[PDB]
Amino acid sequence: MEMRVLLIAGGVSPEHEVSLLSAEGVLRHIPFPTDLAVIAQDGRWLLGEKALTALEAKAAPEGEHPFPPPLSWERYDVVFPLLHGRFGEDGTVQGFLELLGKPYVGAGVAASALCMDKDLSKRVLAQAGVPVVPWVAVRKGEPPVVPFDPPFFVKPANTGSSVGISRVERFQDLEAALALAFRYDEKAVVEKALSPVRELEVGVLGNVFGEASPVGEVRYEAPFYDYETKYTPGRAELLIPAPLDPGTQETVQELALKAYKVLGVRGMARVDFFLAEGELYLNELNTIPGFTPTSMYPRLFEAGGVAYPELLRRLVELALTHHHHH
Amino acid sequence: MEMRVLLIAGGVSPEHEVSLLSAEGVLRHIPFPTDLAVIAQDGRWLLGEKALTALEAKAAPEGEHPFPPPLSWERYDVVFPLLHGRFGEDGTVQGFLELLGKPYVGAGVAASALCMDKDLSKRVLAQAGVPVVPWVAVRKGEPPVVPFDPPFFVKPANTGSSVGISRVERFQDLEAALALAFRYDEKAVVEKALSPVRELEVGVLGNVFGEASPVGEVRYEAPFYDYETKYTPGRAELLIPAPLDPGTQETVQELALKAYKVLGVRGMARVDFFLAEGELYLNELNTIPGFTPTSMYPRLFEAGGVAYPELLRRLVELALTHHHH
Ligand SMILES: Nc1ncnc2c1ncn2[C@@H]1O[C@H](COP(=O)(O)OP(=O)(O)OP(=O)(O)O)[C@@H](O)[C@H]1O
Ligand SMILES: Nc1ncnc2c1ncn2[C@@H]1O[C@H](COP(=O)(O)OP(=O)(O)OP(=O)(O)O)[C@@H](O)[C@H]1O
Ligand SMILES: [Cs+]
Ligand SMILES: [Cs+]
Ligand SMILES: [Cs+]
Ligand SMILES: [Cs+]
Ligand SMILES: [Mg+2]
Ligand SMILES: [Mg+2]
Ligand SMILES: [Mg+2]
Ligand SMILES: [Mg+2]
Repeated sequence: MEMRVLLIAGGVSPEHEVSLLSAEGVLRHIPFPTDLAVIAQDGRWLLGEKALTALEAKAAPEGEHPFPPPLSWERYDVVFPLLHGRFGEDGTVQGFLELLGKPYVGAGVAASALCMDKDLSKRVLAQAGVPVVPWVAVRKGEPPVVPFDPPFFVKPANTGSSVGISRVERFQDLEAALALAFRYDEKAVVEKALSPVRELEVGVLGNVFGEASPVGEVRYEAPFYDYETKYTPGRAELLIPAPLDPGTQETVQELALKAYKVLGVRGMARVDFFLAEGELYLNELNTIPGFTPTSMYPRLFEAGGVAYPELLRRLVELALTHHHHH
Repeated sequence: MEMRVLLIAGGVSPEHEVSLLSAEGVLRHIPFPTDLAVIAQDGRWLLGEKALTALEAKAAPEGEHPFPPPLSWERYDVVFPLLHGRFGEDGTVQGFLELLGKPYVGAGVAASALCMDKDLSKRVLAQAGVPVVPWVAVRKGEPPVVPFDPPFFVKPANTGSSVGISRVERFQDLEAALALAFRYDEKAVVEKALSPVRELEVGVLGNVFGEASPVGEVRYEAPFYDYETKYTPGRAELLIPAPLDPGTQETVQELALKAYKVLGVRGMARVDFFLAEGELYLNELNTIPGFTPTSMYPRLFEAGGVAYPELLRRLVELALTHHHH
């Protein structure tokens, strides 16, 4: 096999360990020769055996090479940026790879930045006619103006793995929840809490003609789908396909493929939905979904007849068929 | 306090020559020690004296160092990216500076990529309640669907300096206008042409919560505010403050700062407006406006009491206020 892929995992985001968990899942199944590069939590890079060493530790606090790393970029045909969250999924790493001229897996700069921002993405989706949960954006220092009644969900505008997210019951608790989210981002969203709710997720694969995976449902007993529930094995109940009627599942896939085109995503995406009182709401769209043992995106496509190595192979091919079209 | 600025100009976008003119304006008024780095049209970088030599030539087709350049970044305290257009104003260069850790003038990755897309910005601004011109997006290869009557304006979605823009009077001319636009971007926008139209411009300075300049109005005798009109001296008149009705100036400034806040722009932006039949429309936000001799952003704030050196001082200063957060 002549194809050579550079996998980049880790990062300075709070999802650093999740990224390393995703690297292990991709390295186990990718059918091409693949080297790993790890971004440590201090921003410095680890290469070669030191990157594989940090992968066994499932955490990399300190690195060796400051950015830009002395990496032989001409060795690799495709770069796989497996960096969840800030400085990896928000367009920053994508912009660096665009200047290197390398083909890379996943969405481009604008689509990565647009989808990581829980406020700007909802504005675009609401403008295209996609149903979303009522919300408002709160900037740091600016007092909150919430035109709907609690319960709320307070999130950092650019977050992942449910980090910094709080379920708020009384308006008294809003200022403390906003202060937690402001630890992770200068901007936060306050969303109306759907109670009760079912959580549905669909994977999308493709550049121009994206195709949807079967609809899956996630169930749990924690207050919400939080960090511990997402990544502790066995804590989350992953139901594929979702025990819904076919009509709702078809509508979920229709909405996912539409949001995929509206937001300009290419490569891949996991689209999360809320089902409450028969009404569908698009929650978010993740351009670099997790590939951890408890993650949903790889399982969603295996049920659809696309095995784990076939999914990763099509991700790498899509990065090349997009690059050739300039 | 020590302050050494690295100025980056040139670039691979069609506005390459315009960027070098902006660098000459910035270097003539910036109050800090400032080195120049030139990105040639081939993507390779020119450093030091070769960057100054290419500045005198007003064009740099070929460069020396492939990306990333062997630049001594540690020598500089703020990076001033002055690259108009794609690969400079659209978040790509900003992402490299973020990973670099050096503070930089202007909008971040998200705000740059959003303002540089004439379709994405209009989607966000229309949802936020900002009035915008009726528009539609066309992808290269897809057949267009323009649900409104001509005249149109056809634009590359990522264009600047009126490059690739056509005024379309007949439907039989749409195909040629799209083929022209698709030379510069894989996505194009088709907008309902306002005729007649007055053009208003207002500058913003600040991080997210901006400070608005006086409103200025551009006059010209060309068919539209095209490339030759934008950069040939004397072809464009700037009337400050714009001859506007009571409260109309305030409304323009309110919309400018509102779009600035929604999109979360940092540093600066020039916000362009259309005035047609008493109605206001938001045209675009340019995060890296021109600093060329005929550009309006320094003149808008000069009329507001912020001189050219003070304007550049606050821009460098705002880059550190965000970085120190
Ligand atoms: N409006 C809401 N109503 C009910 N529950 C919500 C709402 N918003 C968020 N939640 C709960 O909080 C969890 C996290 O929400 P969200 O998907 O925004 O977090 P995230 O970190 O972006 O997720 P991911 O890890 O997929 O990126 C959801 O799985 C859901 O269970
Ligand atoms: N919808 C419209 N109706 C009427 N005139 C228009 C319209 N769109 C563009 N124009 C004319 O074309 C010119 C350029 O439009 P636009 O500002 O979109 O180009 P640009 O390349 O973004 O300009 P800049 O150099 O400010 O970036 C405008 O100044 C205006 O004169
Ligand atoms: Cs996201
Ligand atoms: Cs809203
Ligand atoms: Cs713009
Ligand atoms: Cs539209
Ligand atoms: Mg998410
Ligand atoms: Mg989620
Ligand atoms: Mg512009
Ligand atoms: Mg303009």
